[PDB]
Amino acid sequence: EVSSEIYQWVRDELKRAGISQAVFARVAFNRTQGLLSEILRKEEDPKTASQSLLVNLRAMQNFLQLPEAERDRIYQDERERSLR
DNA sequence: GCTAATATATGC
DNA sequence: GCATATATTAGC
Repeated sequence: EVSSEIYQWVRDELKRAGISQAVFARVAFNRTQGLLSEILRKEEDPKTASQSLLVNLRAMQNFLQLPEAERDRIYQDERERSLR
């Protein structure tokens, strides 16, 4: 259900949109920066990923399927709250 | 499994 | 140097 390229997709998205891990972790799968940093460092194959990790990856995958304009609008608003 | 704190790294 | 972002990891 989760693509083996999810990690590559997240990295490309962060660079594309120019956003922090904090913002993406919050809007994409409702978690914090450190958790995403670790998730990205380990790059655990979805095929052997734990239930909690799959939940997180699936949420990310789903978010990425949203229109680019909508993802960007979502990031812009979260960044404002984050700055606060 | 995670969040929150914090040592380091970044971009201006 | 200031304001943020990322890597680590102690404490729930």
